[PDB]
Amino acid sequence: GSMKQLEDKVEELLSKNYHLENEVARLKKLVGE
Amino acid sequence: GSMKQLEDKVEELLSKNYHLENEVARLKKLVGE
Repeated sequence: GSMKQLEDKVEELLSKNYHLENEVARLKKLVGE
Repeated sequence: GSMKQLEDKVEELLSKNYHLENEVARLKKLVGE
């Protein structure tokens, strides 16, 4: 298999930026108080 | 073609989380002063 790895890979980075975007939102409060 | 789209897709989200991680670093200064 090969395309299956891509499908699992894109979902992984989808998860990366998803959780990472949550991090930006956490600093938002650290800036806002 | 199909796998070519995946290759361009993963690089896109790679770019997404890359630039997004740069955003977290910008708020770091907004928290640090």
